[PDB]
Amino acid sequence: PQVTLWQRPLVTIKIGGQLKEALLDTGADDTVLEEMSLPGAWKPKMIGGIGGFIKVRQYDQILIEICGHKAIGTVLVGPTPVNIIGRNLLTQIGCTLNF
Amino acid sequence: PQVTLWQRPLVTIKIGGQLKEALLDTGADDTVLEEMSLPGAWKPKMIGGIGGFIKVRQYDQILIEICGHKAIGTVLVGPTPVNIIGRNLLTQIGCTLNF
Ligand SMILES: CC[C@H](NC(=O)C[C@H](O)[C@H](CC(C)C)NC(=O)[C@@H](NC(=O)[C@H](Cc1cccc2ccccc12)NC(C)=O)C(C)C)C(=O)N[C@@H](Cc1cccc2ccccc12)C(N)=O
Repeated sequence: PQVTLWQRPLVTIKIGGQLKEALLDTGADDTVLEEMSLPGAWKPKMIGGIGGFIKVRQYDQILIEICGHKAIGTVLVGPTPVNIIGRNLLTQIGCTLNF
Repeated sequence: PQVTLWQRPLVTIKIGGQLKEALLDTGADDTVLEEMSLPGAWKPKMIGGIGGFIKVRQYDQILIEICGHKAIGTVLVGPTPVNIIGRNLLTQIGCTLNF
């Protein structure tokens, strides 16, 4: 689909058997999700934002269904205020910016 | 144009006589630019990011040319690491997201 921007661009995602709502974010180089129940071996990382830098756990090869479309990649779990779908998975679902 | 997201979606903007480069950010409700001399008066505002908050100066009715398209709107100035075009200006240039 085509999404206009009068409202935040939120989509329903399925990850780890759980259902969440997440923001399509062209300004995020990576994907970061609120703290959640995920299996496996993860590793520290820190990513910067507007209000400062935050501490996160990187999980690789994580399957995500975004707007019921499949993608496999790296997901970061941490204290973000919102679930964010970043460019690393937007390219995989073939998403483009158009004006 | 059609912007794919393999690299950051950067664009040339003209604001207050000066040329800068800014990020098209569907994850930002508002447009926040780096400190710069902006002709005028302003009301205070604070926005939230990934690292927490920030204190910024809000200017209204500022003309901006984004990739050659003109838009008039509210612009925030302050502590951001990158100039960001947020959804208040992305809807005025006709920008949509497609997948
Ligand atoms: C800027 C306004 C704000 N939006 C936002 O902050 C969301 C916006 O897409 C931001 C822009 C970024 C460019 C500042 N995207 C990101 O922060 C992403 N960072 C990167 O991609 C960085 C960039 C980055 C690159 C290089 C150096 C950096 C140094 C410091 C910081 C970032 C840096 N790379 C990394 C690896 O760390 C995260 C998702 C990985 C917004 O709309 N705020 C609202 C709503 C709101 C409230 C509270 C928390 C929010 C969290 C996210 C989105 C919206 C949020 C408001 N009214 O205050």
